[PDB]
Formats: sequence, structure tokens, C-alpha cells
Amino acid sequence: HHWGYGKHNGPEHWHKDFPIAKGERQSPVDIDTHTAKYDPSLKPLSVSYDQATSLRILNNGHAFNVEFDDSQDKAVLKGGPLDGTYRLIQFHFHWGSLDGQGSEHTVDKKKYAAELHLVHWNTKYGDFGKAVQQPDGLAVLGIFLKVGSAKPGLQKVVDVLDSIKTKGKSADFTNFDPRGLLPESLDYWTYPGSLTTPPLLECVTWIVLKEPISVSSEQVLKFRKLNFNGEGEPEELMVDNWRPAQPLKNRQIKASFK
Ligand SMILES: CNS(=O)(=O)c1c(F)c(F)c(SCCO)c(F)c1F
Ligand code: NA
Ligand code: NA
Ligand code: NA
Ligand SMILES: [Zn+2]
Repeated sequence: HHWGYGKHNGPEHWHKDFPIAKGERQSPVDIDTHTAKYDPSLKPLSVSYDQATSLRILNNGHAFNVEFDDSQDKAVLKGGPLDGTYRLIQFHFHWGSLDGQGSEHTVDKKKYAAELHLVHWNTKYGDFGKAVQQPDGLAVLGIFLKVGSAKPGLQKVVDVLDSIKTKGKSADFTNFDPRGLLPESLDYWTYPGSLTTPPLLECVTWIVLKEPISVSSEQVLKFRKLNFNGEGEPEELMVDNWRPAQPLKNRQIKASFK
């Protein structure tokens, strides 16, 4: 009876195994754009993805995950609200059963069809597993997806999904360039928060871009053909693998713009 996204093991259940679910800095949150504080001391985000090395794509039963070689400073995030250097380890998405839902963060209560998370770990902690035990261990870049025109830079990912349909499948996935998933503007909101799946650790500096990318209906439809179950276990479509917004508590969301 492990955690998942259903009636009996979904987000409202998670606190029984992971009591930090009700903690002081949980994610996602609603971004109320009118109360976010402009901070003119926030630096432009530095996203340096030229040397990224993707390795593999994996269905873990919760999402699909594009993993990168993080054994050197290739693809890194710095600047913005960050002190020091954070290394890209992987990305993944959360999405809906319908185009009207699927994002984790919301903007003035608006849900997007999906949300991309590019996960990076602070190189002061030497690897990802040590970094998640620290208050400033991760920086997650979150990008919203709306359904409209196709994102051409997403298509390589979409086309390999049928090869990892079920829980525990991987595939080699080399030479994927994550710059193809970024919108034009790096204007962002930032706040202190957590992982959005168990173990829900409060180790994340969240950076959420204001500008969504658009993807086509066909591209998100293909995300919804994945399965939460393993091969030869009964079919459960991988849809609605998002956690709802959690109480902001004693936090202020900062804006890099306007
Ligand atoms: C914020 N999204 S999340 O909690 O679902 C999530 C995730 F799915 C990940 F896979 C990783 S990195 C796994 C190590 O490679 C991570 F840091 C995350 F925060
Ligand atoms: Na395919
Ligand atoms: Na369409
Ligand atoms: Na079977
Ligand atoms: Zn995520």
C-alpha cells in the first residue's frame, strides 16, 4: 500500500507516512500575483545548459524522468535568488487527465495542463542525496505548460514514451537538449518550499517562470498514455500525478519582475 495519487493513497493520505506533509514550508502553493513582492535586488536567472548530457529516460511509476550525467558542472543553474551553483540532475513533469488541470503550482488559482520541473542540487553538498537533507539543497525550476501550438523541443521526449509505458521501464536517452523546453522570458517567482512527492523534504528553493510554454494537444495526450502500473499488472493511466496547492503559512513569494 504505497503512496500514489488515488482515493486511498493520494495526497490527502501522505501525512500518515510522511508527517512533514503538514509542515511549515510545503509545496506547491498558489502564487497570488498581486501579493508577490517585487524584489529589484533579485538577479537574472543564469541557466547554463550548453554542456548537458542526458543519459536515460525512466518511468518510475509516478512520472517520467529524463536523467542527466551530474558528475561534473555541465548543466547548472545559478544567479536568480541562489547563492552558489546547482547542478541539473533530471527533469520530469506533472499533468492532468484533462487540459484544465495538471499543474502543481497555480497562478491566481489558475491551473495549467502540466508543469515541468528541472531539478538541480547544490554542489556545496557534493551529491543529490546529501543535498536533499539540507534547507538549501535543491533549486527546482518550474515551467507551466498550456495546450496550444506544439513545442518542437519536446517532441523527442514524446516520441520515446511508448518505449517506457509501464513502471520500471527505461530507455537510453542521449543528446536531448533541455534548452528546447524553455520559454523566451526567465522572469520568475521564488519562495522556499519542498519536494511535491514523498518524502516531501523541505529542501527546495522554488523558481517558477511566469511565462508558460505551449505544447500541443497531441503531445500532452501522449503523456496520458503512460501507466502507473508495471507490465503485466492491470492498466492504470498515469494522469493527475499532481499535488494540490498547500498552505503558504509564514512565507512571502518574491517576483523578479514588475
Ligand atoms: C518537485 N517535483 S517532485 O517532488 O516530484 C521530484 C521528483 F519527481 C524528482 F524525480 C526529483 S529528483 C529524483 C532524483 O533523480 C525531485 F528532486 C523532485 F523534487
Ligand atoms: Na512513440
Ligand atoms: Na491541437
Ligand atoms: Na499479467
Ligand atoms: Zn515534480
